[PDB]
Amino acid sequence: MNYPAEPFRIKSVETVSMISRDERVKKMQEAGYNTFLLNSKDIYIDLLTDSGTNAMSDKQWAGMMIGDEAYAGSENFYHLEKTVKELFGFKHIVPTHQGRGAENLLSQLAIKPGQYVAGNMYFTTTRFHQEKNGATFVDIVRDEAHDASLNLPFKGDIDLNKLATLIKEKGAENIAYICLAVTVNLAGGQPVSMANMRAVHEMASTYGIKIFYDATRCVENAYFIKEQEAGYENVSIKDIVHEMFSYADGCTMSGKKDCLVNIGGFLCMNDEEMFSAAKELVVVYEGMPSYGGLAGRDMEAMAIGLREAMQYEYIEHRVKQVRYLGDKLREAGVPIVEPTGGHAVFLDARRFCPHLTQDQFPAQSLAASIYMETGVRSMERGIVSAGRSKETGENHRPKLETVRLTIPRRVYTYAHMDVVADGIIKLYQHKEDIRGLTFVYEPKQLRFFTARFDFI
Amino acid sequence: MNYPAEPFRIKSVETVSMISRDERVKKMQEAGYNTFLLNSKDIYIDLLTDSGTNAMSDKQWAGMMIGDEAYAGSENFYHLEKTVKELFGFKHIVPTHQGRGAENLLSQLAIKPGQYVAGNMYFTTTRFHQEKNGATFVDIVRDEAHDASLNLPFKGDIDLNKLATLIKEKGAENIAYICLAVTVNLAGGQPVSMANMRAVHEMASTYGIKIFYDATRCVENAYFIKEQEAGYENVSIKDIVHEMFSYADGCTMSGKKDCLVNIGGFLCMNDEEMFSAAKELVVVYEGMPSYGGLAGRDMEAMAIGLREAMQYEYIEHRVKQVRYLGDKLREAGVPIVEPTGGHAVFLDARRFCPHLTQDQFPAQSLAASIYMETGVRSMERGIVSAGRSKETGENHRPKLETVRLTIPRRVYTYAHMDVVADGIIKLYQHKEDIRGLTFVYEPKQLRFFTARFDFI
Amino acid sequence: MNYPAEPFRIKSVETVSMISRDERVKKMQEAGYNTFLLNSKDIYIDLLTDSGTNAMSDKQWAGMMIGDEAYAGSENFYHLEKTVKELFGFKHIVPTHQGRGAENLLSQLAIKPGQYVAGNMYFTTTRFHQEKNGATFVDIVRDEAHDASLNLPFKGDIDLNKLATLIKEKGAENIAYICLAVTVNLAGGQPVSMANMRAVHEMASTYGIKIFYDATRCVENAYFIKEQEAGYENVSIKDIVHEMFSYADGCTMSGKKDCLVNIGGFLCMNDEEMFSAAKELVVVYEGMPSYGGLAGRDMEAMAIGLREAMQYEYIEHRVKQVRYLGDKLREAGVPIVEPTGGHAVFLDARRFCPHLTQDQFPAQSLAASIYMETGVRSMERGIVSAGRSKETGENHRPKLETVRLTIPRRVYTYAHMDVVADGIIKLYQHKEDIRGLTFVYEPKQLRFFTARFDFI
Amino acid sequence: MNYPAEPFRIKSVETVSMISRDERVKKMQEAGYNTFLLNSKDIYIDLLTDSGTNAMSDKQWAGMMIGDEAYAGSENFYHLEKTVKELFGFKHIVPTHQGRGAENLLSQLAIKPGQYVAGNMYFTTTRFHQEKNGATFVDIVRDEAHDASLNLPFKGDIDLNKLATLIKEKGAENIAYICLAVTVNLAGGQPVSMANMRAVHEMASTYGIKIFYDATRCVENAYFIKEQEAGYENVSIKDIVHEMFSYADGCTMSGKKDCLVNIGGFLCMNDEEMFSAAKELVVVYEGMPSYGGLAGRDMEAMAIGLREAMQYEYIEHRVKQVRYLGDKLREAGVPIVEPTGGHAVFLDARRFCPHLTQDQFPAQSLAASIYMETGVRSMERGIVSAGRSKETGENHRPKLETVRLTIPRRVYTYAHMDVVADGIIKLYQHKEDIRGLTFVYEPKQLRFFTARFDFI
Ligand SMILES: *Cc1c(COP(=O)(O)O)cnc(C)c1O
Ligand SMILES: *Cc1c(COP(=O)(O)O)cnc(C)c1O
Ligand SMILES: *Cc1c(COP(=O)(O)O)cnc(C)c1O
Ligand SMILES: *Cc1c(COP(=O)(O)O)cnc(C)c1O
Repeated sequence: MNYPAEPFRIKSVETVSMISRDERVKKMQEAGYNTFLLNSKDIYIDLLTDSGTNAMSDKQWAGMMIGDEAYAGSENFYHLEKTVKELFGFKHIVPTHQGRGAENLLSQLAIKPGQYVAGNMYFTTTRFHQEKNGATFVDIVRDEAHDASLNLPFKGDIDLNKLATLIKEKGAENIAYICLAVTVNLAGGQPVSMANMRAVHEMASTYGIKIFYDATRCVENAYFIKEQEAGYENVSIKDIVHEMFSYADGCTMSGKKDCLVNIGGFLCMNDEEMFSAAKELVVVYEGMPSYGGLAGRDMEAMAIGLREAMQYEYIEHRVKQVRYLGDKLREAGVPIVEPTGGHAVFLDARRFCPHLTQDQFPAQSLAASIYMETGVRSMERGIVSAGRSKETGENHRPKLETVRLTIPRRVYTYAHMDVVADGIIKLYQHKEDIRGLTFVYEPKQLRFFTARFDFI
Repeated sequence: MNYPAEPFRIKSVETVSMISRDERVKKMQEAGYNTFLLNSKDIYIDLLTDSGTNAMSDKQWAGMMIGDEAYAGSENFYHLEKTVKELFGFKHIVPTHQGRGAENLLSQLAIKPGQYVAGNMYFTTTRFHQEKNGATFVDIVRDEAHDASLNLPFKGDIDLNKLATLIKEKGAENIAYICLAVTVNLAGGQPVSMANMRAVHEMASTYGIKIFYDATRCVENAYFIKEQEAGYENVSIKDIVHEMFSYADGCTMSGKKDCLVNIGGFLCMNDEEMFSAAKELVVVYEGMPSYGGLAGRDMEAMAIGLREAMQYEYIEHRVKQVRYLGDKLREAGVPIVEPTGGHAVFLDARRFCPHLTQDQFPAQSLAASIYMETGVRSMERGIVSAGRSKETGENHRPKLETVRLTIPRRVYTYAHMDVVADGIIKLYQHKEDIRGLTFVYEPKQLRFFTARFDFI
Repeated sequence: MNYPAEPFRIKSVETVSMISRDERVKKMQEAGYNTFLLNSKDIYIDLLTDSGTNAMSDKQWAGMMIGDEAYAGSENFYHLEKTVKELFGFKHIVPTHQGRGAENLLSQLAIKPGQYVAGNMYFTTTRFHQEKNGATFVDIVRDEAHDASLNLPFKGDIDLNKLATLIKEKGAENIAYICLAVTVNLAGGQPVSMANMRAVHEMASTYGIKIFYDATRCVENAYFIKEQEAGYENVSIKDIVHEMFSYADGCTMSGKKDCLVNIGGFLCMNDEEMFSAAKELVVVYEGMPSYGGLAGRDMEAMAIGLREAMQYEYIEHRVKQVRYLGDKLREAGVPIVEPTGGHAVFLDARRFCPHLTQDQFPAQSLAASIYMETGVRSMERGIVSAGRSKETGENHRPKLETVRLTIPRRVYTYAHMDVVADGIIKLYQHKEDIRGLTFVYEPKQLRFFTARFDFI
Repeated sequence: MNYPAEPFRIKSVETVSMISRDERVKKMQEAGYNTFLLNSKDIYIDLLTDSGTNAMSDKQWAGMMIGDEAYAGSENFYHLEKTVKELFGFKHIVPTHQGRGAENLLSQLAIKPGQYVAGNMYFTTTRFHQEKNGATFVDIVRDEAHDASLNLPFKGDIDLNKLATLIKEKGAENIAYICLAVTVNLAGGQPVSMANMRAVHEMASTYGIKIFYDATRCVENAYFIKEQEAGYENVSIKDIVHEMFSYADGCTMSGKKDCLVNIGGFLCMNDEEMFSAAKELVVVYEGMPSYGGLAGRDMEAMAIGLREAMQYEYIEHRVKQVRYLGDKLREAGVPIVEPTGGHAVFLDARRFCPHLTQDQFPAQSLAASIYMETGVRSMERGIVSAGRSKETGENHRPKLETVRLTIPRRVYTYAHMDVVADGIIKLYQHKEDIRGLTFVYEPKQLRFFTARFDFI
């Protein structure tokens, strides 16, 4: 019922051009009705992603001025190494320019062809490197996680029965590692309980199976645990995060998310053998282990942001601001995925546009409409992005045809949230007016990135 | 009824420490219950002033990086000179480190001992330099302006009958110049209509009297003209600002206000004789005419800021965010000054605390309570600031005993406004609880700046 | 005989702590006499590498303030794409966090198992990706390039007879592409003449072979052409660079070198098929094609830096400052690699320490001595870095046992060069005093990065 | 004989346009042969002044990012106050936008009409405020200080006999205060010995007279004391500065000089009465005592800069880089003022152009020639700047007809010094070629700032 005011003041702003609706319609047109083809400069509120779109603090910007760009022995690296070792509790750290860079490394080092990798759902880049290195992905998340309507807490929890069964039918020796993600993106940014992580660790530990977290949004997960897990009411975010990682053997992290930066990531591990091997591999892909594809100034900004992310008031507002958007939409009966995750709100384009068939790209059309009416860009996560089968050469028909409204950290206000909520509510009240779309140009690769459409 | 969402995104934020109510009470104690003694770091929302507390843009910060610190011929100066000439339309410009710097200059140049200076109300620093140079200030603002309850538009307007009479009982030749201020600070930030400026210029131009504006908040004034003056509904802010100045002979500007900067100001004029004399005088007070006590980077930032302030959406949201605070307070029956100005909301401490006599400093105590309860700093504008008579050595009893809630530009959100509004409304419901204050230490000079008190 | 003064002024400085010789000796001891283990903060002059250690301009820092961090459609991306298209002349560009990131991409896209890749010498990362993807590297550089004493111009040139013979003995169809590097690192930073680039292109065009440049230091190369190639005396650096690339099908670029930045790189190509395939591949390794693992601000700084690098006076001073260090050392009879390249000076550790056998690591010891005596860090490029055979498990005995003095761009002065030169000349006069080293700890991987030694 | 290398690295550079000699000649022409009219952008090396043209450090730029712009209680002010109290040892400090601002204040507070002000020579701004406030300036520096050819150390010392006599012929009660400047500008930047500061204090103390230091270049002074005063060889710069100020009652400081900043200054004092009165006066001229016309970020940069100036290596290089220029010039027989000061070199235009009469403006023409030949800008300090009498309406004929070459801190290299020294040596060897100048346009005020000339 209550939403907190920003636990910070605005130090500097990014000016935006408020173009008319007539202009937005023309721009949408030229973009082929594909929000991905829109120019950043032509967008008022950009909710395409929460990756690298964060606003830094004055302290981080101060850190950006004292970048020690030395190839080795940089003071910024020591700062990052010390901070991560202190907060995550891992023994070694290898910086990487992004989260995927770390995933490429881990997968090349922890997977042997024909092995299995079990995890609670997946993410495109992380799953790619897994399979790329000869492994078979096995989803062991609870089934309720797949129910977009089920309003249940900790939908990202792993189903221990599915895990135990896997171990039984394939053998511990055949499971490279368990990839536990926090939060679970695919499900809408759903958290994992501390009880589950503890339980999975107990089982895996019994069979000597490795556990690597995809901690890109571990602080948001930390907040849900503090908010909804019994006994964690009075535990600090910092302490919750420390315990979370005490059940993992390492992790891949995208600083571009919860580390409050615009670039940066890293790989963590306790194993010395794996650390030494990782050091040799990072050289050819990211750079020396002393900087890993990151400028010294960026390692400083990331070490600072990680620390800023631990402030309760900051994360509470971050998550509640997303909750605010979901709440407003739910109050008007707009079809969204439940419950609201920590970083975004997903709209059910299917239920939103019942007059359209998935083959008429409702999610893509909804997104286009959202921009023309409010100037906010959202990302289509439906049939268009799902792509079309290689063999049958036909469109994949994903279970969910959604439009994702992803919120960057510390960039928008509740007033901005009202602009997108009011705009979508108005669209919903006249949803029959939303037209279907058709391909006028469909590239072969990355079709969602450059395909152009036209109304049916 | 409707308030616009911020026409910008947050680029960087200023971290703030949220200290408990207990700590705030302790800090206020140590500060002698005087908000002017509180440490900036101990304040959540600082509404002490709108001067130099503005948030700059990414474009301004980029300019901050290309400062041409040359003692002469700096590129930044040319940028500023070109901008001001374009936007204000004046012939010459002399930069100064602050608005007062410009006033000191114009006063030493346009005033002759015994001459008179008429204007709509006054400001401390400006009137000082006026008198300091042997001149008598004559307030020619409409009487209604003095009525804090009269909800009347353009209260800052000049009484043309009060003027004509002045010219009559004293002689044009005895009036140095007319000091028209936009907006009028003393009344609460009230605007002056274009019709008034034009009429004043018509009369003065007749008797050859000089007109110099105090344009510190000329852009807020322009917004009121576009919003409430008939015929300007469709005129651009830029076009309104240009005409405003077409009725003046020069001006003194405080970039710290409407120029969206943290430091800076300038003096403009068309007279070449005055310009040449100004050049000679600036040398000994601010610095060369080519920089006047401002770093190159700051002249660049100010040139950029002035341009940014011309954006309608920006100024509209600026003024409306202040209106929002006023509306919320009025809705709860809190006594405030009417109508709401463009840069601040003034609380009527007299009506707020009817259980306290002015000699118990209601405004001062109201300000201390507001901080201890919400963490927001406000400024007292009553008996404590009015000081005490030199002769009678007794406290001056100002007509209005108010607490000023001044809003910096682009720094806070409506959520922030709700924090100060809900806290003052709650205080009002239990106003009888507010205690009177007493001097435990009263400096002789700048008492309001360092005086310390204690509860009665 | 003449060296030009810096074609720029200092805008900001990086403070350094000048520790004593006693302190430096203690520091060196603690670092196991390995310069790779020294803290950047304990170094006065760091000549470890010219990679990402460059000093940016005020215009570049201004650009760092206007980063459009949008996931797609960023204004900075357009700035970089337009700039590179204009200066390099390639049709398409794909940004990468670094040069290796672009190499990984090109190798995966242009090599098929069993094919051959011919080039003028090689670089560690680039060769790794070549072989990693199933190709056999063939060195076709002129034989003189291997004679470190031969003072001959354009030692980086490709031997057209070696290339023609390759095409003859293996079949044009079996040659993935020709990898022409400018300048040639391994030889000491030696240039490639325009005549050679044109001839190579003529032959390759005949057989339909692909040509991709490893342009990390193409601007330094351009200067040498302007300085020593007949007919280019009056051609602009900008025009020479455009012609160079007119003979290639694409290129991999490390912005960390000649683009005057601390991070960044990119992949260029004219072929649309390859461009489409590269776009799909960059996603999983670097990021969207619209940012490729680089923050928007960095794409802006790299675009600006590339344009700054085209100024003749800047590149002339850059190369000549390196020539200055080499001239001073040569004048004193200190053994170095000839002629001096464009980014570094290589000391011949073998001839420097004739009292030591390569097995006693002369280059590693010379490097430790240079730091203890002057406070400047250099990199060992000899037996330690060469490593030990995997099979025989024995140290590789590289032909050249050197110490590299790599000069960052726009970071040091001639006075700093005098410091390293005078210290090295002094050490040379008592070279017999340099002690041999022995491993006290030899890691299995990246041994030159963390190995620790002790005097013999 | 030996000159130290820069004790810092270049973090960022200010690019410059290297226009040809033909262009420079064209530019000088349009500037009316007056260097004060040249655009900063058309200059290579700007030696107009060392005021506010300094290069800040990466640490200072970091401080610029955390500017606490609160009107009162700013953290940056506490940082500055604490730093000055600690380094200078004074009780109170009142910041001002510039040093003049501090002079204006002190003059108004400590001078009573008719009183006398004695000091070692004078400076324009400071002397003005002295006389403007009804006081007579009495020069009590040693007579040797006026001998531009006398290579005598500590020419800035006060002749104690001249002082004692003053106190005798006028009475201590009639002497406002003693203004001791460190260093002494008018003489060329000459230092005052610690023994003299101690002596003067001992005498003034006896008669209860006041001593205020014009410490704008107190760190350069401190270096000379450490270098040439017996017994201070082993005292830290920090400790020398502390003792220096222990003999004063306060001081006016221009951070634009030795504080390594581009703007800012302050007034120091131990007297509470003066402090309180100073607080009331600053409000109307600079701003609140809590910022005094300075942005929060600038107080931070000044606090950090002051500390950086205390590094022996930095100040030694600073003074020795200027010495280097004087040494090169003297070695070629070029007529300069002796000895070389700590911040500038003065050329003797009279002896430089013996073929010209002061009436033909040799200094002004020399300055013009220096620019057309090298691209460096210098300041005319002869007849043109001396102006012409108000009564007789004729040109004043200053004792010294010089061209001042003032060096900013941390902006140029020795190579830049060679460019100016080599160009001036070449002009000297053909001095007879320097032509006389004649006014083509002479303003009445600030004639040196905008007068235009032409060759006779
Ligand atoms: C964003 C993300 C990653 C890593 O991608 P980044 O761009 O590389 O750093 C990994 N997992 C999840 C669940 C993510 O959301
Ligand atoms: C703030 C203000 C000024 C100028 O003061 P600043 O600090 O000097 O620049 C002048 N007039 C009014 C009405 C003001 O509100
Ligand atoms: C530096 C370099 C590269 C690319 O490496 P970076 O770190 O990745 O960008 C490629 N080739 C040569 C010859 C280089 O010197
Ligand atoms: C520079 C200087 C001052 C002060 O002038 P600034 O511009 O105001 O701060 C005072 N005295 C001397 C001797 C100076 O050199």
